[PDB]
Amino acid sequence: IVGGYTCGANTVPYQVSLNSGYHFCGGSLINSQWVVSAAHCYKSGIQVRLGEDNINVVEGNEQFISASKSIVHPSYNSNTLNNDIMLIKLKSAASLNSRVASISLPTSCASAGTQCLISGWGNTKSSGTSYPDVLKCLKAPILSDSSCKSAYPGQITSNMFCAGYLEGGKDSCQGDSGGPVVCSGKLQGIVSWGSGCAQKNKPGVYTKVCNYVSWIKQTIASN
Ligand SMILES: [Ca+2]
Repeated sequence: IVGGYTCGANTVPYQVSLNSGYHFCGGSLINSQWVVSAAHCYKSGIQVRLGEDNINVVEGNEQFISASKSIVHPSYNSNTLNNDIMLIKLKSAASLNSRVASISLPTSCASAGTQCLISGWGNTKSSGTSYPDVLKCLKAPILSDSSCKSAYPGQITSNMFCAGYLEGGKDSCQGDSGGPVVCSGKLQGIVSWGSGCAQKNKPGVYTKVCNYVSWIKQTIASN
């Protein structure tokens, strides 16, 4: 996250860190046994780390639970990042409390102008590299589909939305991938891609979670 703020320990209780010996992606806890992330975060040997603030220090609220199964969206295209969404099943259920909590799926798609909270442990610089140990937060609006298409001609599908600031300076970034975009207490987006980070006229592009609810629910019900 570039140009965000320190969230505060366990203020984003649905935020997960995906760990394969190191933090490589974010994710969202959507019930006691399932995590949603980006399909581009797929790898085998995932440990899900819940209740994290400082990902380098054991602070006492963590749950570390292995993934039993990963399910990449059947139509995920790694070239276009269309349908950039994956489900991860935990080997056992997370213990839910005020610091580890599921985020609701949306019943409606969020409109342009909706303010959202994006969170992650990604790079905090637009040029060069500085990875924070503690969770960073950013409040950002959803941009009009027309702004979004103007910024990224020929790359935005109906399964993507833009959020952020066309002036630049405030964005998600590498290592925020797979993390949440929450608007009015509902998971609306997954941190998917962008051209660099926090560049002028190049906002963040997010997987449009409202399009995937039936797929998420039917997948969870049978696995
Ligand atoms: Ca920790």
